[PDB]
Amino acid sequence: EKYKNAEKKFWHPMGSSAAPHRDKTLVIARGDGNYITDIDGQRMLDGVGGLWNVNIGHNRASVKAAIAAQLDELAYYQTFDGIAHPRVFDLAERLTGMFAQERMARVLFSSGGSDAVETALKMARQYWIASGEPGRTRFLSLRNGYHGVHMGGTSVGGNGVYHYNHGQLLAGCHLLDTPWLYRNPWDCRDPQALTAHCIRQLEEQIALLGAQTIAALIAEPVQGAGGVIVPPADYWPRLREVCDRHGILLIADEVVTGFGRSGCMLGSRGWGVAPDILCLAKGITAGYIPLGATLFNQRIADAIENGQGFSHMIMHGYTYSGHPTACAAALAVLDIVEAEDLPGNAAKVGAQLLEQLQPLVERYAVVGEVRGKGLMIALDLVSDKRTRQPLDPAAGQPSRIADEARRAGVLVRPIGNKIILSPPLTLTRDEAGLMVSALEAAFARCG
Amino acid sequence: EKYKNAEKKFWHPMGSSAAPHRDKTLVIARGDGNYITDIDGQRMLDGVGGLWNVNIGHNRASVKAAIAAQLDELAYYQTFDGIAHPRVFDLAERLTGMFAQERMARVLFSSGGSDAVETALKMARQYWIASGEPGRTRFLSLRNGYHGVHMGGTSVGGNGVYHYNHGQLLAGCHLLDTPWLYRNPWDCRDPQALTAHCIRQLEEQIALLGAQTIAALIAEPVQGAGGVIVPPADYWPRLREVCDRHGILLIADEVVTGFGRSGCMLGSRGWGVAPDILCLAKGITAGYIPLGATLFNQRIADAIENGQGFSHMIMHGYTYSGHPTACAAALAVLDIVEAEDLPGNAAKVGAQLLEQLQPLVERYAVVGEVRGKGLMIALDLVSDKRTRQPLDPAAGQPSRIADEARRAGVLVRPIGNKIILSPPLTLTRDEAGLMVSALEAAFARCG
Amino acid sequence: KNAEKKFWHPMGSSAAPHRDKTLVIARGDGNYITDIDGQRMLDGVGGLWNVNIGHNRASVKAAIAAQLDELAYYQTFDGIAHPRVFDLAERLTGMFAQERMARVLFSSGGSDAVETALKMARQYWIASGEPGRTRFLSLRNGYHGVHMGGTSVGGNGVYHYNHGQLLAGCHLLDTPWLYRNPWDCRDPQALTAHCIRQLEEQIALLGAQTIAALIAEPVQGAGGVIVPPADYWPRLREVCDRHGILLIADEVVTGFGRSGCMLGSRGWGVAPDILCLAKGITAGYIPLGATLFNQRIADAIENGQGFSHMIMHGYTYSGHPTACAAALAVLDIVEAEDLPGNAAKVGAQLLEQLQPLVERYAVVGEVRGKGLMIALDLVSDKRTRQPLDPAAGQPSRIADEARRAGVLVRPIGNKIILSPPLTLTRDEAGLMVSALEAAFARCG
Amino acid sequence: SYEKYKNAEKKFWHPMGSSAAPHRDKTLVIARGDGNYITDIDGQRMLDGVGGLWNVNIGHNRASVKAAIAAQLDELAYYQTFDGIAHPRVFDLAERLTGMFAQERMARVLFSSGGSDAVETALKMARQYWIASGEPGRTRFLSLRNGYHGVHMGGTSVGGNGVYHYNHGQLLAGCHLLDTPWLYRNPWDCRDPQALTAHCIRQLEEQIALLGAQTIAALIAEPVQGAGGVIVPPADYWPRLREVCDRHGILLIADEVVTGFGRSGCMLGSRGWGVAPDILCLAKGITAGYIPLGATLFNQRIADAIENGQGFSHMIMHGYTYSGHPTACAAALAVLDIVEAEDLPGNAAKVGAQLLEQLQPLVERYAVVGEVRGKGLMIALDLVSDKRTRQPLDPAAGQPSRIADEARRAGVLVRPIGNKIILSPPLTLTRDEAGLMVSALEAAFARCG
Ligand SMILES: *Cc1c(COP(=O)(O)O)cnc(C)c1O
Ligand SMILES: *Cc1c(COP(=O)(O)O)cnc(C)c1O
Ligand SMILES: *Cc1c(COP(=O)(O)O)cnc(C)c1O
Ligand SMILES: *Cc1c(COP(=O)(O)O)cnc(C)c1O
Repeated sequence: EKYKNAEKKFWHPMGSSAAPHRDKTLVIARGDGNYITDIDGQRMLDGVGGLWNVNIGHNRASVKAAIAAQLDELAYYQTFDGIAHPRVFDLAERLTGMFAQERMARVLFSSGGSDAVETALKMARQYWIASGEPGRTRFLSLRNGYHGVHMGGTSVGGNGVYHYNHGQLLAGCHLLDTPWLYRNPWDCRDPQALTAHCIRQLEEQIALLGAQTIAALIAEPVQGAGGVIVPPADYWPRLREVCDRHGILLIADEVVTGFGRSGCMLGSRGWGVAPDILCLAKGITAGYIPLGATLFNQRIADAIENGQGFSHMIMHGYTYSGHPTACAAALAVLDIVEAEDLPGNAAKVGAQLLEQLQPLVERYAVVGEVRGKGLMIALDLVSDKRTRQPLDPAAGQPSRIADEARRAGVLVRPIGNKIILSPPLTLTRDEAGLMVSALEAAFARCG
Repeated sequence: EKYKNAEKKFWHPMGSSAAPHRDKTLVIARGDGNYITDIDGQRMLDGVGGLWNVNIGHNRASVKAAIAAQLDELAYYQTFDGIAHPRVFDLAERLTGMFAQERMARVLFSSGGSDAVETALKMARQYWIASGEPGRTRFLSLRNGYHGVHMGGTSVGGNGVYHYNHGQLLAGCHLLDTPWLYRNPWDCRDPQALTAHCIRQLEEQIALLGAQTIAALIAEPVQGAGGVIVPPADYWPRLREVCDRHGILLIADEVVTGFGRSGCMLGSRGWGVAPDILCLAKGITAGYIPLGATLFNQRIADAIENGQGFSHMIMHGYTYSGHPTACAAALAVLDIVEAEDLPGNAAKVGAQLLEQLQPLVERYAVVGEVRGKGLMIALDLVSDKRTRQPLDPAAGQPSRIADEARRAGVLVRPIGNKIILSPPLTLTRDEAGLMVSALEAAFARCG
Repeated sequence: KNAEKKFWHPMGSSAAPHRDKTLVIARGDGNYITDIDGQRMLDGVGGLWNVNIGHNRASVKAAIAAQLDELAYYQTFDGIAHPRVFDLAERLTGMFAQERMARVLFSSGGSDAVETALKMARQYWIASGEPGRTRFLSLRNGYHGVHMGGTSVGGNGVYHYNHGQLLAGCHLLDTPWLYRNPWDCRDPQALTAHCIRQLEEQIALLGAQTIAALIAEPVQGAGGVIVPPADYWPRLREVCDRHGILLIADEVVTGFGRSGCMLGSRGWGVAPDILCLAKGITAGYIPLGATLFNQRIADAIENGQGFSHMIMHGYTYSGHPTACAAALAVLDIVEAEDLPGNAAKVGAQLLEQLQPLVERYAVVGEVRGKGLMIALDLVSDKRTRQPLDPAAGQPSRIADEARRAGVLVRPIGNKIILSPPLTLTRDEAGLMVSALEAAFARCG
Repeated sequence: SYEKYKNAEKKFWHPMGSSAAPHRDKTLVIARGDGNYITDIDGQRMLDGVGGLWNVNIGHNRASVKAAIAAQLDELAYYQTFDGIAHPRVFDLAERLTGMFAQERMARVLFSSGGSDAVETALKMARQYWIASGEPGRTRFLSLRNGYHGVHMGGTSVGGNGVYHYNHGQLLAGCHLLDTPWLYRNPWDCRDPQALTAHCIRQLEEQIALLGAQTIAALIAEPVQGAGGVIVPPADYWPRLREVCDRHGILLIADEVVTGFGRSGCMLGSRGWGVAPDILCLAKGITAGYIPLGATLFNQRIADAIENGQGFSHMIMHGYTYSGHPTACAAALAVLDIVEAEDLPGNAAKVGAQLLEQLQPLVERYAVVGEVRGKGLMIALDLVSDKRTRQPLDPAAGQPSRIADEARRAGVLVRPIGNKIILSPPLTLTRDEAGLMVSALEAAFARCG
């Protein structure tokens, strides 16, 4: 109506602010189920699921009803020292129940994934102080890992584009190579050998720093924004092994994988591993209300709550920690996740979608490989297949392919040289077929 | 009603996690207007306004309706590179218009005040890189300043309790003394002389660090969680001037003071000052939906959007940046702020409340002074009025006084040695009188 | 010497044409130095606060030659040593038994000695089971060398501007400088109270459990000869103890008598936990530095658990035999000739004899000192104490004219610094007063 | 007599050793040195197989150097070199060094008293170079695993061996470590020099891309890594280091504290690989240990930028009281005369090759000797528990020290660092002395291997 031509007074995250690029906009006006409609009336399948978070689809009546009911009762009250409200009790019980297998004991709520990560990092340090080991302060993380954009989360991030414009951040953060078969420093194409390489490097890094100086390691069970990097099956079991050997806390960044996208209620659980700390957001409310959560296992909960002196004071949290309306939405969302077995649907429909996309590798030289697990999938676009040289996004080919997919009726997300598929976990087989058709059309014209 | 006895599976921010303290809970079930009700049916005036944020009162029909309407249209969609939706256009236009006097040009939305600060700090760094001065990296802030609990915000915080349990954070953050008449290093009780002292210290710190290494200074127009410290009237003008003398960006943390609590739509505007960056949250949605906002003036917008190479890429933001439902709530909330002149009501009723509390200084030895501006007020409790020695919060006397106020029907917040009053800005004179009576009863019993 | 200069002068502009000029010193004897043209001047700066016994002492030269004949150098790393390092370590721990000094870690200069103090301070807390103790406190205008650690805790900006971000967790306090301080307080006891309260507030802000050490000069040298109130160091010691913080006394300048006592800290009646020594320890004849640790620190590390008892810090030239032999001879002279006492007596005479300059010349704001470290603080306005700007060059012009009058003095910022050998006689003190009177008469 | 030094209480600490009792009670007390032999307080003589600490490169007790020292003490033992003041010897030595390193276009020297100083000076002045150049964002440092660069906080921050870090907490931020091109132990298990180089260079490129070249000030490396275990890089590694640095404008700092002045067979290790760095760090052999001296040299590129720096950026506010020490400079001039007159770089190359060849049979004869590597007269015996797993001996079990102890009784003092026995004798070593080192080591492994 007026959004096509007006000057833009906000900035898009993860994009150029330069004109004329900044003048261009795709304005989404409504969402229903797994389809979204722009201001011109053009409808498209939500192949990006909002931002890997609208996992139950748009406009679920039961979630809207839960929100409205809580607004009528208590939209907001704080949860600071000694004060709380029913919904934060309800959700904390629910989450610790859902993750009893991992022995999760306490939750610290927030409003997003960057919050949940920042919380894990800060509280990991407090765990060690409360335990009498204040020298345990350094953090380990993986190349291509993405953990939000707070200064702590950014410090442990493994992609340079998020660093270049912000100077020196947290010291004592150390990066390990990721077990990425398609691109790794050893050109190692054997998953088991690659795991062995990464674990040896990890041990050598720990030996170099001294285990007694390392607080925690943080990693995504499947690395999302870094390019949907699916680790070898034995990597996470060995991550847990190394952490146990040296007492280091294992932080699973489950912001994307939490609540079913990779085929299991937790990505780490999918690999047969129990972390010490869980970071959750995105799918926890399916995007309806901002919410994040950091969960701590009994080991951590007991140490902090029994800390001497000031070490048991938890001087960290947010005005909106435990927001009643966000909690009410999460409770309704999680009911749907479990009721409709969306982790199982993601595993099944995701496996089909991955298989049906493999012909693209054959047919188009620019498609280096297609990888995924559940309903997170990446098309890794390269200029030639020997060195795996990524296309440069500034040349615009990934965006043009995406544009053509949108014209074919499916919205997908280009991140760097990769096309990311992360649709709602309610995706059906027919809708998966529509995604394949739109993508084949896009590469046919712009590949 | 298992909320009374069940094990608590969440942690309270800003409180002891040790048993038996953590077993105690005040469970708030409902809220309407300026009153809240616990699970036992006990009503109390919300003297803390949630957490300085329920500024229009609880349970406003028009805000609830705006939320429901947006949920029916589009609960959520992203705003990353090239994608947006109607509501974020609407609110960005609204905010830049409200703050046209301050030449605000661009908004980067988030979900809270800690986000808004963290965004300010990171984008301040990027401004200087885009401007060709990547040596500009250090941050200045004030003792007793509070700027959230992300690692960046924590690094510039001016109260030790938020640092003790989390190790070394951001380097290059330097604290200045706050122009606090009641407690300052000069024992200076003249506002004009105190300002001069602080400005001299600031100049000396800049000279020591080198202006060319300093990115920005961040400050609250009235310091909230630090104890409602109202600066001399001429401090913020001089603060603005020294920053400009050296090109340093002035970040106004308006998370509490933004939208009227101190008597003006902006605290900085109330002092006659235009910052380069504004941080907003809390009152922006009156707590109904999590939302934060960081606003940048034309100076900053022009530099970044014209930056060379990668410096115009804004690789910072959050999944819920620009959340449609949060934006819809904000639009409805701001209509009420402006329609009902809540900044004006805060100025008038707050001044009344402040004068009505002064007799407490007379009557009770523990009350060192009572200060405030608008509807943020602090009772500064001391063991000795000559040295102004603060009571120890861990000894519990502030909490015991607060407990008695609750029994009298008014919930107030002890932060350290101070009792904080921060009720909704719709507070009436009658309700202010009720607050005075409850506090008189509390000190009579526990003072 | 009209050739291109292939070395850089520390603490100066490297730009041409400034860099083309040089005062080339060829000879030194007693308290005088002579350039290549025979231009002769009293060494009013004592080299760099270090030629404390004068130039060309036969007994020191002989001690050096004797050690060169026996063993010029051998290492002292794990399990290996040599006679001289035994001798000097015994000598120093004996001289500083009052302070309960137990172990020495030698080096080659003051920056080394500071850097060693900082690193070993960190190790003390790790060995003690408090590895969260990492932050360092220091004073504005403090100078602690130019290694990255020493620079990080320095309190003068000119040493930071060109080197970017260094060590994190270093926090500066205001210095108890009577002539210029944030309280405009010229009363020793009141200024002390102001500074101590500030110190307490910063510790509360950081948390004692995160702070490794505080480092300070008993008299701040390069910062402008700032003599603290008499009760400052006692209360400094007490606040540090209140919180367990290690007190590092940077005695690189004050060590071995310049301020009137064998240690500046001892002169204030204080025992630090760590001593940093250099400059005067060898009177400049051979590079040497020393860091001494009290029984508290030595015992904790030697009983440390795990790896905390491994001292993986030190220098190839730690314990250098020839440097140690030189120090033993130098220290013999310090004690034999009671040079701390001479610095006290003659320094007081010089200080009193300079006071008329304050009255006589508007540019001389004040003259302060203790022993034989003295500063003339030059100002454009005595009401505000506005310092002259050195970039306008008046301090250098005054210094130049002092040189023509036969005395070399050092302009640092707006201050003229006097730090001559501790063998200074009453006549030579008078010569310094005279040369300065001549300089201000023309260039003041 | 030296009797009073036996059993006497030690009031000093040994660097790089346990301070715990009873270990600290043991001491080998050296009483005198002559040529390449040292004598302990019991009268036992041994070849100085460690050359002091890779620094007594011309031998002990050189009359001409002692005379040069005594002569300068009589003339001017010390005077400062700060702003506008200097003395003849610092002119002499600066000219000498810039002349010796004209091939590398070295233009300015900033003197100090040791290798840690020289590294620290390089790091700080690298920072100043970029600020003077208008690029104050260039602040990060790159270095190699197993690299050793002294023990100041800067040098320690870029060090690549954990034992020097464990006890000192967090130091300089923005320091990043790369794997070293170490044939015997590397993440690729690659024993092919060209292939290992390619692996390391690609890792370096990836690290630069991740950080952003515009944030990186300098890379520092040893032409042969000394204390890390005498790791001789592939021949094409340093040429490719220079390439990558040039690709991104990064300053190349050659830590020549050990290799400077001939130990690896060339007056500079970097020159030995055919490379010109931007900054040279020198110490140890520059005075052969007679007087502490270090030097950091800067090429014309750096010198011009700083001397033309705008605002305050041309002020060099870094240096040491003993920078340019007249007596140290006089000693250096006499030492360097000997280095060139006796062609000690050539002797190190020739005798070093002989010694290295003669030691290879030990690999076959003794299971604990994993390999013997070296270049010139820096050589390491890399001790392992068995050649199948290549597991390094753990020094805390004490076998490397026991082997060293046996070598000492056989008449040669050698250095155990971790699992490695280091040989670094004076560069005046003769063929007979090389043979003595082989025999003493043969005896040591026969008894304790
Ligand atoms: C998206 C994401 C985050 C950040 O979540 P926000 O809500 O955008 O702050 C953190 N970690 C991972 C793995 C993510 O995908
Ligand atoms: C409350 C507050 C914040 C943090 O806001 P959150 O929503 O709790 O993250 C930041 N700055 C100030 C001045 C605040 O009062
Ligand atoms: C001169 C000085 C130093 C540095 O000594 P150098 O030998 O120049 O490295 C350190 N601290 C103080 C107080 C000094 O005066
Ligand atoms: C020995 C060494 C140093 C340190 O030299 P010192 O004189 O001990 O300070 C620095 N770098 C390297 C490569 C060294 O071998």
